[PDB]
Amino acid sequence: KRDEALFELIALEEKRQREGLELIASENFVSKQVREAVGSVLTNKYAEGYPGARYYGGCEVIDRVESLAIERAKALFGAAWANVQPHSGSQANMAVYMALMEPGDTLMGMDLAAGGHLTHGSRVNFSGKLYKVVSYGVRPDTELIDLEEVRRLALEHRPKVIVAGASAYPRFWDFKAFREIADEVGAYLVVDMAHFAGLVAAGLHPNPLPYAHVVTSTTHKTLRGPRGGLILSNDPELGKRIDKLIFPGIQGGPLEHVIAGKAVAFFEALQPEFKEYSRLVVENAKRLAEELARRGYRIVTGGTDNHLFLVDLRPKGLTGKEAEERLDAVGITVNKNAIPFDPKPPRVTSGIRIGTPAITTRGFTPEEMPLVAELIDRALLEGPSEALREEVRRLALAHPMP
Amino acid sequence: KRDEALFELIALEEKRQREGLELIASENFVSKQVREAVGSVLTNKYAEGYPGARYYGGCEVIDRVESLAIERAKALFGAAWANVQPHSGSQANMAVYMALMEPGDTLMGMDLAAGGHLTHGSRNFSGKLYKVVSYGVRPDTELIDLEEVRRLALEHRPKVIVAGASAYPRFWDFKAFREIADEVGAYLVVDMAHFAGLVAAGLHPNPLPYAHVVTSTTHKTLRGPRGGLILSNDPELGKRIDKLIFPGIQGGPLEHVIAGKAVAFFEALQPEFKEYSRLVVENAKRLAEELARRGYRIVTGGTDNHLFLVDLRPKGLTGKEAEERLDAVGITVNKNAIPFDPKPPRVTSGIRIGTPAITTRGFTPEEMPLVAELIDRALLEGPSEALREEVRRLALAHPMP
Ligand SMILES: Nc1nc2c(c(=O)[nH]1)N(C=O)[C@@H](CNc1ccc(C(=O)N[C@@H](CCC(=O)O)C(=O)O)cc1)CN2
Repeated sequence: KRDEALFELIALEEKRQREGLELIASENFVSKQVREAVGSVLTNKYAEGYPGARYYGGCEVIDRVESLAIERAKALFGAAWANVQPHSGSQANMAVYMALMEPGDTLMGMDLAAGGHLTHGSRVNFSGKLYKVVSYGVRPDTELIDLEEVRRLALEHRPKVIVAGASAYPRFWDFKAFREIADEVGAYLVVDMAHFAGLVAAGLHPNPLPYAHVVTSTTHKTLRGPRGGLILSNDPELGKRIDKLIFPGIQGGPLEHVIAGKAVAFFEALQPEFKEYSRLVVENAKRLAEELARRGYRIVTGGTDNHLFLVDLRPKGLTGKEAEERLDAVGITVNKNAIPFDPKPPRVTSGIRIGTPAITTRGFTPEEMPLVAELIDRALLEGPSEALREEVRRLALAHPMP
Repeated sequence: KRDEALFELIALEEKRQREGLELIASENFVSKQVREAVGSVLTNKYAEGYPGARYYGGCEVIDRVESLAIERAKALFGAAWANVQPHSGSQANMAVYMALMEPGDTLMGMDLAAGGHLTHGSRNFSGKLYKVVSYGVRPDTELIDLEEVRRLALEHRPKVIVAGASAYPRFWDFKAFREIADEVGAYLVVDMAHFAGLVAAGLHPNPLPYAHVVTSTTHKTLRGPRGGLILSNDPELGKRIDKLIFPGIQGGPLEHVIAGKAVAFFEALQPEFKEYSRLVVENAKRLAEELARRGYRIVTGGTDNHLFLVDLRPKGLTGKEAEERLDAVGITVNKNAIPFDPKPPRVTSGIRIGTPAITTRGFTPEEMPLVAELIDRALLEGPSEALREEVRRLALAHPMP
């Protein structure tokens, strides 16, 4: 028997994805071939270990698949070593921390409201429960990272690991400076490029490989690959320790169907079309931010250098939660998001985050941003209305889906 | 532009799966509809949080998918709470350990050499964050000794005691384990990953009423997609573990895999699953008997579940040797230590064999004698082309899902 109820739901999610404007910065739309690989029979094989060194037999073919994913990741980012087994970006960070630190050590990361990820030291996350956390933020005036403040904290606290990279920071990172700061205190520099990995691959964002000791990332998000993790390093010696922490350290059998999909995504990222795609992602973000700014919205840092931006809704008397609900009601999906110095808890927040990777995959161009800006503005001021939902639906339907 | 190199490898893997006999106890072959769900667009959605309380908009449909998975799991296993977000069995155990213990606490679990799993105390995150005490089997019975388990518990006062393993061919007395746990004020955690499908089909004692928490994989005997699962009869304890899965140890859940889990639970709720599971056990018992008659010794003298352990000593072979010879002819098994093996762990004197996968391809008990003969010939005669072709043909005569 076919599970009709379940598949009817999947069809409903397909429709929702086609008929709305997905503006969540961490989402995107994977290609048909990525999905073909992820839905392959590769899930039927237990492949604990690494290529040429597995616990079970019958991995002769699987070894070529994983190896291909490894080599493509190295060539794409210019890394001497890679591990494509992490189940998620979260597991990638966990393995790295457990390999460089012992519980109780000091971890230095970006404050959450300022843009850091949960795995960068949040008290409700394993990162903040197992290690002592020292957080750095942004300046209250420009909302940018102040490198001297970072330096001062490092000298004072002497962390074992410093983490650069974020979930909601709209500007470039000076990796060279962060490494110098790390060297001054004998710390490891870990760069979590999850959000901007694709921009790095396309040459549109500084590359952390030469400066960080280790780089973690997701294969999904700007890289537009399957949902999973990835680790890179230019130090293969450090790479060997980390390999041991991924397995048998924190994971069991890897998801080889997903790793096959990672190989495909890397293949897609090496094609010239990916550079054009990535260039458009950025142009869309900047243009859309400018359009909202021209409508009276306050943009954190005043703009963006990447694929996302934050909107401080305080002057509008709206909480991020309220805005997310109103926009959602008319087919425009975003996420409530903390902004630097947010007086509200993460469940409410004082802003919303917007990103363009997903709509850019659907063919949206900078010239269409003024229209997307108008729709957002109306939904926040006039509230939801059936006529507004219908406008969004038609706009979205005028664009193909992979 | 299609990634031809990658897809060429996928085709070879399909061919390899069709043309061999998979006897690794932890393997299985999922249905096409489970694969259809996993290969769906649900992978595009970020859905952190739980149904009705997410950190992103647009989750209306996803919530219905995850709630369906949750409810079906509760109905299948008879549980009051469930969490379907764990990426794997290892993440499931990790979250439970972190919800019940603090680093430094004592964890008691079955020894790796005796059948326990890496996440049950291996000097693995389990053995790095916590103080471990292991229990094994008796050399004379080849079975767990509840009195040794009780002594160890009283002596070491563990905070958590784990029941379940990856290579134990007999039933577990969950009630006895719970008495032991209560006596020292410990939590009883049962990891049923291996035999979850048998539990779902009512062919194995259900641990839900006795354990405080139950973890499992969604693959293996449950024949679902690769992922993890947590169950319990205590919703309060459940709320605590939900917090450890997220935002504790994971980020975004794999909703396409969750949809795949919902499908598997649907399959397991149909009467045909009970028929399939009955045959799994019948094939394991029959295959063990046939190998015994051919001069191999079965640890514990048989099995109560889907797997059994083969003592190769009577034929002067090591587990490493047998693994290679079988692998050379398309038969995959894995080496396993026997109780108090006279050989080191990298070598061993036995192998583990499981029937879930071949039962899924339609093998029946009347065919086990033939599978037994092929295994025996490969071990005695060694690999050859003629033997490889016999295996190939027999496999091709049994279609995949
Ligand atoms: N800057 C930033 N933005 C982000 C993330 C992040 O990690 N950092 N996210 C990462 O994916 C998403 C939001 N996820 C989050 C989930 C939980 C909590 C949190 O601290 N929860 C607490 C308290 C909640 C309350 O009551 O206010 C808890 O669960 O106890 C924060 C962010 C999207 N945007």
